[PDB]
Amino acid sequence: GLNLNTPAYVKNAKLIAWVADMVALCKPDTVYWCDGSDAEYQRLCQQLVDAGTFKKLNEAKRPNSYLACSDPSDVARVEDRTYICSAKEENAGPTNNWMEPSEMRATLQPLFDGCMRGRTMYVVPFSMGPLGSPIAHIGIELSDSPYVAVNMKIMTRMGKAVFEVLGTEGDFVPCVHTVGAPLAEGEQDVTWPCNKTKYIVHYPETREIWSYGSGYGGNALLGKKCFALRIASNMGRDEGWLAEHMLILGVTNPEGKKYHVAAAFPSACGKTNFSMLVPPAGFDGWSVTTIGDDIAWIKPAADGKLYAINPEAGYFGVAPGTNMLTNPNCMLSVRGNTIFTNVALTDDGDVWWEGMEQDAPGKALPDHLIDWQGKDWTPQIAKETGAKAAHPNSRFTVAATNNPALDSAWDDPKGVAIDAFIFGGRRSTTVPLVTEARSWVEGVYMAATMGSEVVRRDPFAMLPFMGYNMSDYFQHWLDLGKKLAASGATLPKIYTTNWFRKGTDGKFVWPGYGENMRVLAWMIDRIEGKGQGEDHVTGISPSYEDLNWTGLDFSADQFNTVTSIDKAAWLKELELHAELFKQLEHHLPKELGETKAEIERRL
Ligand SMILES: [Mn+2]
Repeated sequence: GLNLNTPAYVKNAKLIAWVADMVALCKPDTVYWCDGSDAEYQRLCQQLVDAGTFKKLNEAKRPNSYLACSDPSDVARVEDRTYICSAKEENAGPTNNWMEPSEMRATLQPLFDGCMRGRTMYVVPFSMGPLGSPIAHIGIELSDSPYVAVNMKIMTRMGKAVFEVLGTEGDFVPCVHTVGAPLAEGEQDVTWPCNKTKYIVHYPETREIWSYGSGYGGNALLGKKCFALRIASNMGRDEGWLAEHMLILGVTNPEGKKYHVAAAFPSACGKTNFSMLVPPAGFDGWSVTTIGDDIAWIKPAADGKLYAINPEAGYFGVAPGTNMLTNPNCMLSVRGNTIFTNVALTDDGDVWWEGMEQDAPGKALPDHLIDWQGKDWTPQIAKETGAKAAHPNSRFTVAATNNPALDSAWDDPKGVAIDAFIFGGRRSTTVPLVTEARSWVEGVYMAATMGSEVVRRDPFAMLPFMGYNMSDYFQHWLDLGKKLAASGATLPKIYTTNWFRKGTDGKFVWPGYGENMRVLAWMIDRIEGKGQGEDHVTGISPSYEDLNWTGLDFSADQFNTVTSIDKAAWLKELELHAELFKQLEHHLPKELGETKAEIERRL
């Protein structure tokens, strides 16, 4: 313990032994255990400023906020370098990259050997989920990136409080991360260390996560995707719960009754926008509050209800496109205490990203910016070269509590009971504005066949994040629905939504954003037994008179444009579904084929 600079409050022999093994391998100059305190956060931020990784933003424009820009090779998750190394290839499935675990371990051994020379190893303890929640789990991330440490502080419950939960023998998800850039004696560092060679590896049987070469987002903040979705989905398959790529919101109606919805979108900002939706005119008595905007851990309880927690403590959101029109709650969240990554820098020390011009007088672009590559940027350079000031995948990192619409139960260890699931997508035709599934199986089918416009399929929005065979995951969901039904409780309703039906002129007809409240309210009306609708091939959809249009000029003709179901359109759709089910043929539940046949027979 002393050889690792181990704090006296760490009483977990298995943890210390593992850290010792990883220290012997990675050979850091020093070891620092993060306590998660505000003072530590401030010290690390100043160190990032001194290193040039952070620029501190103008305190008058964005208090206690920082801007980091990354190496152009290291700007996003690299799915081609992400591996599920289950013992058997079939347990990775056709949606994951696989390698024999022994071969990958022998591949990573020489990369991690001495990877942290000349650097500090940060021991980052964290809880995914409220501390001590029965739905929460602990991870430890070893990282040589102080950027990882400060972002993990915001994104997780991080620090010394974790060891109270862990105790002397509690288990944890072991995570090891290196930027893959050992420093020699006298060698000068760079502002964004990284390696052109990257590996993001998961060993499900042992819950291990190994990440080499990237300092960025989902590759390096190992709680968010690697733990919260890939490892956790395996744990949930074994222990009877779900780890989903879903926002969680609470919605209260004028009577005061509160419902909770979990929703998966294939979009970059769809969940964040929907999860912080501000009710438009005509809904003065409604409230929408955010439990989470990205990850949901959902555990059935004895009462036949599904209880979801958000396992994260902050938002790691895509910045471009965010403004007061599309997402004012998000804009308000990032007014301060935020870490921005790869957005642009203004001449007065503020940040900017494509889309903020919607809030500016005359919708005017700034005259000059420093773009995420450190290059001069002007509207003329953009207009003539297409250069973006902010990277398309640029991010804000901010505490959940900065969101003014944060739900008061966001940190409740019991979670919230899910009344409905929503599965979205982008479809110019075919898919109506909103459809309610007639049965659990038909809802799983909707989730399994989610697509975005050619139409790319993203079942459950989990295509990059499934921890095991996607088909077995389908079966997990079906088996869950059987158990819930057997409790006699009311099942969560399952909806499909599509904000992006196009007209004859090729333009979107549904205004979206806040107006999506009119669709969400129909779901609540349905849950309460007051909502009406007509039945069609794929499910039940509202008629024009079943939605509240107060405060929105939207005609029955426009409504028909975004809700019309065409026999020929869906005949083509099912052909696309068949191709998907061919890729996922292994262990594909028969209920999916039976559901497709029923849609065919009904057509
Ligand atoms: Mn996500």
